[PDB]
Amino acid sequence: VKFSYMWTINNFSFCREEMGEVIKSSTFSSGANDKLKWCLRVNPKGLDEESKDYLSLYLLLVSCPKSEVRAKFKFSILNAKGEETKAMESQRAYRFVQGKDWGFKKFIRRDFLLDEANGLLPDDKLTLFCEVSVV
Amino acid sequence: GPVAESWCYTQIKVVKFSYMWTINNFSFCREEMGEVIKSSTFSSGANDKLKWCLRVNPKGLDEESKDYLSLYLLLVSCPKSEVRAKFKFSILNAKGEETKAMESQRAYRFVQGKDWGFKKFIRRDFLLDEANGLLPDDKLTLFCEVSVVQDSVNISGQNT
Amino acid sequence: GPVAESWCYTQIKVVKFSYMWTINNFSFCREEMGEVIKSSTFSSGANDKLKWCLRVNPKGLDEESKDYLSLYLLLVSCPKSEVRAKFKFSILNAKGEETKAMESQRAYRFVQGKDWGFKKFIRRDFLLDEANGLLPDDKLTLFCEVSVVQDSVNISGQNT
Amino acid sequence: GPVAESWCYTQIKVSVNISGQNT
Amino acid sequence: GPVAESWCYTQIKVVKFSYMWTINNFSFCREEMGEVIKSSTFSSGANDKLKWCLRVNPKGLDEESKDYLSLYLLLVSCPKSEVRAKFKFSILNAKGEETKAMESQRAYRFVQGKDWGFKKFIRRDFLLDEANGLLPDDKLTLFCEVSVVQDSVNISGQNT
Amino acid sequence: GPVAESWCYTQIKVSVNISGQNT
Amino acid sequence: GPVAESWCYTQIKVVKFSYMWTINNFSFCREEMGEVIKSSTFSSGANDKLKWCLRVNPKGLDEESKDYLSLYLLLVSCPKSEVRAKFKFSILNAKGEETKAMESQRAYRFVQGKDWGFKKFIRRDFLLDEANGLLPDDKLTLFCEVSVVQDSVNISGQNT
Amino acid sequence: VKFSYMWTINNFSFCREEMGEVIKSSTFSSGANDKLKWCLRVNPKGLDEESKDYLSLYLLLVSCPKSEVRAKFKFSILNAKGEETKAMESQRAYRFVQGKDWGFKKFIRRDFLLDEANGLLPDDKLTLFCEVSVV
Repeated sequence: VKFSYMWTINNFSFCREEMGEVIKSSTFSSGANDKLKWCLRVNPKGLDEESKDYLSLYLLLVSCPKSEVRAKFKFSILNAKGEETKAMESQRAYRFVQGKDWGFKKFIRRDFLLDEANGLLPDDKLTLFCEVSVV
Repeated sequence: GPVAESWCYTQIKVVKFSYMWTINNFSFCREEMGEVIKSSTFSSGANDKLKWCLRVNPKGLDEESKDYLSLYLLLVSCPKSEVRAKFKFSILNAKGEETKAMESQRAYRFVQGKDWGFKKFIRRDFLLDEANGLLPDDKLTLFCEVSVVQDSVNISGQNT
Repeated sequence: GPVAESWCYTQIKVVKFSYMWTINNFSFCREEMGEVIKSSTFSSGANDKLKWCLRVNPKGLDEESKDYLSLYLLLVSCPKSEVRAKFKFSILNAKGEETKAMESQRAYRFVQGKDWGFKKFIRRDFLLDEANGLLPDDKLTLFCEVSVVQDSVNISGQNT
Repeated sequence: GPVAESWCYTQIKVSVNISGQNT
Repeated sequence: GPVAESWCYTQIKVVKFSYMWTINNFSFCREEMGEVIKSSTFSSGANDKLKWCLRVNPKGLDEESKDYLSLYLLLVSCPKSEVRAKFKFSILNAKGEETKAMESQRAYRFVQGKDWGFKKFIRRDFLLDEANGLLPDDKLTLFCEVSVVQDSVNISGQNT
Repeated sequence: GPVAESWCYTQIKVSVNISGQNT
Repeated sequence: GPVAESWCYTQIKVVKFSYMWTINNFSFCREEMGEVIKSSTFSSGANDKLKWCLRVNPKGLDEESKDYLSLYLLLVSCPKSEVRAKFKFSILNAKGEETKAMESQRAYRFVQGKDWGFKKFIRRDFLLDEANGLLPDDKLTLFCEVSVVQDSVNISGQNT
Repeated sequence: VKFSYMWTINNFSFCREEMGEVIKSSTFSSGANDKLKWCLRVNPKGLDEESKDYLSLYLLLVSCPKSEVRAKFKFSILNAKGEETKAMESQRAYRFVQGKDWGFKKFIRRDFLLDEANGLLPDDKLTLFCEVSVV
């Protein structure tokens, strides 16, 4: 049950909004069972002031038939060349409930992302690759 | 970057206005501080219901400014409620390249009759000096570029 | 060299009148303190209903200015309620160059029968001395130019 | 030597204005 | 008492929703950190599309709120692009009086599926202590008041 | 004793929402 | 007072507009720095060609005015090129009388879309506290009295 | 040839302009010869910078049959009661030509005029009384 998701945000420097806002994604699934719907809820700004200067990336289970879903999610960012970079993996099998989000608040420094020498923001477009394994 | 069974493409639509605004015989500004030389309204082809103008005070707008040029941008007509935009002003030089370019980092909100600008735009003595040549033949040329951000749209394409 | 989708142009209209006023046998000033020698009214073709005149006091306007010849510009006829102008007085020496040319930094507001000029214009002793050459053949050749400013108009261009 | 569009030759007898005008 | 020829009245309309949410058998919260107990969606009869709900975490969001019961307000359904509201959460005691009432001074911008609330709403040990009386019969009663602000209109009643 | 317009009685067995809204 | 043979009664015509503005639930001003809440256009019966409006920023205009209410007067339309007027703003109390009334001694030139007002009109904490009674029932009533001066006219009556 | 002139300005506090301008009167004369025309010129603020806080007042000869005219002028202010107060004259017989202004720049302090206790500005109306005698 290895889901995958390559979601792209263009003209990202025009982030359009202030502190603590969300950029919701399209609900994605696999062909089977197609009854489990997930969406990446990214915040281009920090989610909290406790750890600001961060691209807090979350995974939310929007639709589910069962009471709970045990899933391991892994986010990553593609560079200009396109390999997997900043691959951050959640080690536990997190429990998911109807309308529940888990993810990495301290995902990546915004200052680290904003340098052009890193190549992590090519053509003002960022590509998030998320893999979800359901057990 | 492996193959994704599903992908998305969020498009935060942006539109760009480009404006040149020329004042001849600028030394004959003819009035004291607080005066405003309004500019003719300008827009793009789309949506063309949004009308912007440049408001410039040849002298300082505030008591702290005095010897300062202040350049503002005003939205005179809006079909929506509010419009968020980033504006960048730059005084063109005698040869023609952009000098003294100062931009607003935040996407400022805009309503009808609401203006945003830089009171501390350029030193007035810097502007009036002949050596740097920001006022060639008593002409002041301001180039203003406005980027208006729109709502995001997701196309939601699912792969094999 | 940026390219602007919309361009504007604001032109502030300035009209320049010039006047060369010579007074023969000036040393016979014929009167003491308080004398005003008026000049014949002058104007250009446009708009030809703005009539100005020059008014000089050869001795001086007031007791601070006994040794200071004072020259004044008087707007005798004007159609509008308010006229704004900037004046420059000068004196032509024996050769013909301008000498002691002093200008107005501000654009003063003029009205019917209002005078704005430099009371502290020129030393009397500097004028009468022959080695200075400012009084050739006893003829004081004053020379004035006034730039009157009008309200600006926006051309309001647009390109595509 | 600057030029003007209007003249005024005020002559004081030993005061009238000739007021010649350049055209 | 000054009589004015012209009057005006700018009325900003506030819509107030109120919510009483009781959770019986609270001590058997059945889950550790991270658990969210959603409430049934509630609304008032003002266009009946602004549906709100309350999300409580009986343990807390994170390690800074281990002993802090968080309580969030979530706007599930809304007609407009954004809604501006100010919310107040309180707890009822055995006598029914409000206790531990706290509110957000700002008017927060709400959107489709956005939660604005107090992570450090109440001490856990304060709540479970029986002498405090905040948990009568293992039932946690929460009171919520939401005031939605909308765009104002002008009446402008001209006076004789 | 404050009064509310909408109620919700969540019961946990030994979790369903009654939502006894005031009519 | 002996009887003069000739007299001249000069009338500098002045007109007076009075304005009362009421804002209900003012604490729900709903926006931060820079927000302008305009007022309905007001005028007198004669000549009814001069159209003004009030404008207030609840938080303030500039960094000097964080804790300062700012009230401004704006001439939204006028057929003449310029209008000179003196404006006086005041805030009524709970009992209804004037409080913290402060006025402008100088008459400012007004033009199409020009504002003149007091950025530091009243301290925000002074207004927001309950003891002074300056915000009764969350209502802020502003009384604006403006006086427009006109050109003088001489009747020139002659006696025996 | 003793003229007289009661030249009144109402709502004077709404003085309509800043320092350095003139409120011109209408031309006046006597029945005989009715050819010599005079007019007062009063500057509500100071005429010149050192005057500033001053109410300068002048007499101007607009129309004259002869070349040069000798005249003694005396200005005064009529108070709330109506008597002649702050009356000071020009002892010298001043000489007048076509469009010549003679008078007092230092005629009265603006601040001394502006007290309500003095009564020199009743009902925002000021009453200049000018008496000029031609010899």
